[PDB]
Amino acid sequence: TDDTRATQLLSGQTWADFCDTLKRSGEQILRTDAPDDPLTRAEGFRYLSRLMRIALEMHVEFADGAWPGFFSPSHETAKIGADNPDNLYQYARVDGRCEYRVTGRRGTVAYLSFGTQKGGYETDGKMLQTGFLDAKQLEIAPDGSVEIVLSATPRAGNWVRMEPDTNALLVRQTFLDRRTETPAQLKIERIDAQARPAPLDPLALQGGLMRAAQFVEQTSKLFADWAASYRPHVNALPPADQALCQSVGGDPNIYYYHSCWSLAADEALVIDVDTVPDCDFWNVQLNNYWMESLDYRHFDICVNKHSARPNADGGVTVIVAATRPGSANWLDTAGHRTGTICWRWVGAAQPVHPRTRVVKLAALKEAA
Amino acid sequence: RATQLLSGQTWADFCDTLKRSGEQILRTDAPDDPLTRAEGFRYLSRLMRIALEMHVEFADGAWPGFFSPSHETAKIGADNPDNLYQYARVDGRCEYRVTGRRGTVAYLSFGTQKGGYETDGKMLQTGFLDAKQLEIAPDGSVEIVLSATPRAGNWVRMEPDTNALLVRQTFLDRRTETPAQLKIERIDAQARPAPLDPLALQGGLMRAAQFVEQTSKLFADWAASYRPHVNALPPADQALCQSVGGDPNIYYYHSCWSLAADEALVIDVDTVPDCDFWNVQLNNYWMESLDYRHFDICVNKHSARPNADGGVTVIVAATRPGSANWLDTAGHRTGTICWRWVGAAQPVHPRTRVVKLAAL
Ligand code: NA
Ligand code: NA
Ligand code: NA
Repeated sequence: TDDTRATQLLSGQTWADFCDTLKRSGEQILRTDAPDDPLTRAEGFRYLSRLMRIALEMHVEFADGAWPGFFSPSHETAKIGADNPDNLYQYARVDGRCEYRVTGRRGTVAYLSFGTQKGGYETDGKMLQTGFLDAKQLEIAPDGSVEIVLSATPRAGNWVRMEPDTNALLVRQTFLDRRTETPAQLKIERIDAQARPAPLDPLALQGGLMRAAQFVEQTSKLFADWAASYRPHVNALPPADQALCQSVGGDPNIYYYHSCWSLAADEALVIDVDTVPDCDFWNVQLNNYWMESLDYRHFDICVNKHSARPNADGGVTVIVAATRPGSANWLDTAGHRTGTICWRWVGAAQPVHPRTRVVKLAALKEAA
Repeated sequence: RATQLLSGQTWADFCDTLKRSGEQILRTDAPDDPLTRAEGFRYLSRLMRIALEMHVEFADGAWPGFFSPSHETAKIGADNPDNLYQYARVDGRCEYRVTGRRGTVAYLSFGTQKGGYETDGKMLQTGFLDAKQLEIAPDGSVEIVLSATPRAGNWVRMEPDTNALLVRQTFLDRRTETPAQLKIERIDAQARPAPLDPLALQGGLMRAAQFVEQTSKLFADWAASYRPHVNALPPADQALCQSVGGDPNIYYYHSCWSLAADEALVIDVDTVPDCDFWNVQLNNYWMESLDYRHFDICVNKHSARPNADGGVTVIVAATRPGSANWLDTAGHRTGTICWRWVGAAQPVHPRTRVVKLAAL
């Protein structure tokens, strides 16, 4: 009951259960179907602590549907599910039975999308989408401001649909080049003026802590299941199950490729697309086994439409290796013997499927 | 080789140390009202978020970066709501440049510290520089050098044992003062960072866990020590406040408070001493400021309305008392309170009295 849940919180039982669920999440790192090289293993436990931090903002600090606020569910030091390094992610908990206004300045970032989601990794292992809005339907006011309404009730203007079970808004700002693009500056509020928040309720905290702990276990399990499923096509980059990518919170404009890779120090993975389709954005990123992008603050581990130089015939080649071969487009393996990799077409009517092959890195340096 | 980490033992010990920290909330010398109790467990989770940034994510002295060690949703040791705090891990054997825009915020201080709560329960200071001595370039930019080797210009001292830089930007008026925009880098830059070292993560996770346990224990020890003078506001032991990472320009008062719904705490200073800044804030028992995003729980030199004789009155109460300066108890029956004189040659000691809210 609710009485027991509140009693367990006040007594410290919930805190014990919270920490023990965190502890049990270590088994997702120790799984025998995951690589056990020291780097991957060490990064896996850091990954768990990173999921923790995200989980607590998600389910404890920014979980009041009467008082929504944005936080970042993936960024430079906390990462989930092939986090797009070219994205500013913003997430707010909402209540699908209420109505919300998202306001602020549009900025100059060219790609901007708004998804409402329900469930959650901690609940159903999913982030099923309930509504969506991007530039195709967005109306920008003359003054450069943004006015967006989230509601289960149809509204005029920039309306993003919710269902009663909707519980999150996930914003993607996708940068061609963060140095020259300005992010949209968005705030979220409840439409009807809210009285000051009530004091922290033991029952609500009991639920937030357990959801946070279960988020760590389920999210790590979810994407570890994905990474292990890629082993049969290691070092290739086949198209992903698109409906599955959407069901875990993907953006419906995006066509995904996910795989795992494995390279010795003297090997390189050569990725080729013969043509580049008409699209709004594309990129490819290198990840560790836990599907965290590698550390793009310090390594070149993502190449996109803005930074990838095409070949003479219009194709694009991208090389995964320990050092750059000549002036080719390059993904730095950054000390990793193995990891995962993600390619995105955004807004492509006809995706073009990359081919891959493994060669000796010396063969590319001599030839280039 | 990091045997404990690679096997999962460190992760288990990390979680089990976190679990035992719940005893700092359940201590019988701490209040057991449900609000204080529930906030205590959220507080532990907030401490863990700070601890992981401090000891896991931003703990490489070769690749320093600022993060916030107290903000709107994670708070330590009577966090000043009028502060923008920034913290970076550094290595006292190396040299660092802090650059960026000075902005117009009048109070800006830089402290270098050693040890840490997770280690000795302390944050002893090793160097200090504030805005009064700083030299700003023509383009409004500022350059500050941290080093154990004496330097000309804007030099902040370090010792070999120095491991942290703590920046305070203290705002009189956030509407008219602009924050400094600062970044930190190591001067003798080397090759791109190495991949994660399992040994360093092994140490970082255990320090993060011990940070949660020692930090909550430390300030719960402080809060319980105030019980003999509940609802008074005596001067604190200043050297003790400095030893846990205080700013040496600051004279602190710490206490606990306890009020029924129909009671108010009336605080008075007969005069306001000449100073650069002063404020008073209302906290919960865990010495987190109350939620100033939605409640008026801090009054400072710029926003306090004075009395006619130049003195100031501040009232802690559940409902607004007339037009007096007000600290909102925000549903709390008990908590802690902190008063600051910053840069006052002669502190003036507030007096307190408990009255029925009807009298105001
Ligand atoms: Na992703
Ligand atoms: Na403080
Ligand atoms: Na602040």
